[PDB]
Amino acid sequence: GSFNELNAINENIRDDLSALLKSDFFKYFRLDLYKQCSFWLCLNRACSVDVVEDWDTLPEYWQPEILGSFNNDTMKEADDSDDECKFLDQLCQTSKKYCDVNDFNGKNAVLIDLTANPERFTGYGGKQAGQIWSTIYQDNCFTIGETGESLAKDAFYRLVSGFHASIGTHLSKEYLNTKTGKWEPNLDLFMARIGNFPDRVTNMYFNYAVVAKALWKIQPYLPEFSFCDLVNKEIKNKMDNVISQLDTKIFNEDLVFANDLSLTLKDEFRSRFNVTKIMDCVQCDRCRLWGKIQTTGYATALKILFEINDADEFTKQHIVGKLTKYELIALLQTFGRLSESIESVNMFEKMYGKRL
Ligand SMILES: Cc1cc2nc3c(=O)[nH]c(=O)nc-3n(C[C@H](O)[C@@H](O)[C@@H](O)COP(=O)(O)OP(=O)(O)OC[C@H]3O[C@@H](n4cnc5c(N)ncnc54)[C@H](O)[C@@H]3O)c2cc1C
Ligand SMILES: *[C@H]1CC(=O)N(CC)C1=O
Repeated sequence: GSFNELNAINENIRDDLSALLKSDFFKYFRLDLYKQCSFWLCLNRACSVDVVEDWDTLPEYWQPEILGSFNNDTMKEADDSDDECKFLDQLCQTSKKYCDVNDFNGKNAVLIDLTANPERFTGYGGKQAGQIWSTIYQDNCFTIGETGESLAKDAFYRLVSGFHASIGTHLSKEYLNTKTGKWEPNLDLFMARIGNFPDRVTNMYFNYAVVAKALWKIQPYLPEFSFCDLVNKEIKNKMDNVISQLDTKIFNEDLVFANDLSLTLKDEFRSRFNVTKIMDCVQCDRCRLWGKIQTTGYATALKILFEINDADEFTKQHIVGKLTKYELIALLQTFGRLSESIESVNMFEKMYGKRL
């Protein structure tokens, strides 16, 4: 139903949002090169690759190991500057008067160029990918009795499903032609993973709205976090420009059941998203990267929607101001993946059409 509204909203914003995301302020993400998979899991390529291609047939430089690796030359040393670790509060000086101070405990953290490391088909899959998605869905268990118990599990599942579908949609749009050696849409794959499962398409639009509602809820309390940055002076404005075009009646609906969830159920829900931790179990480097960015994006969104819910102007202003640049980056980059996933659906529907 409301599908059309989000599509309208998304088309009016696709360009501005893509430009914003390529800015120096949003183009980099802090990622710990060392990973601690503490939840364990199949490790051999024999069970980590997708059957979609007959790999033994393709050239070496087209194997999942290369398709999913970073573009070496695309990651500067991090924590050499604590900019990403600072609060929006403290990016610019509001009046004449942090990676350690704010908890970024990364062994060997680095800044990866997301513009040079887009999410796309990598060939990752098999039992491993299956074991991971499986564990996330199976970790949808809250404290029984608690008010809004059911609702909490429905939202958790839906968010994960939309995240899952968004990736599937993505690897489908940006698929590799093992003959032309060109990246191009793969309608058949889209149809097999997302196309023929309405609920999965719905969940992406669910995630799209959840994240868009968060950006819209913080807009009024955003600190003037960029006027001082000589390079990124306009970023804050350019973000307001996007967020402002996001207003929709859909935001009236309590998407994450904030007004129906126990105050402890809300923390459990926040704790489940942990989902960000399993991401370190993802052996495909680019998948880990974007997985981590999106899970952090959702966890950020949940925090915003849950906390700002109880309101209190002083508090609201604090909640958004004490949000870290790292979180805002994750949040807006997650919105960027959703925006593109929604666009890709419309493309595939029109592609599925010309097929006749
Ligand atoms: C966090 C993470 C990030 C990843 N990132 C990338 C990436 O950038 N690029 C790339 O090539 N691959 C990526 N993958 C791999 C991808 O998600 C694969 O598992 C896939 O292409 C191989 O798909 P599959 O058919 O074996 O199953 P999937 O399609 O993962 O199958 C899992 C199962 O869950 C169900 N399922 C599928 N979609 C949904 C849904 N939306 N909601 C509820 N259930 C669903 C299916 O019925 C099936 O039983 C990632 C994996 C993980 C765990
Ligand atoms: C979480 C709670 C529970 O009992 N299960 C089944 C093993 C879960 O997935």
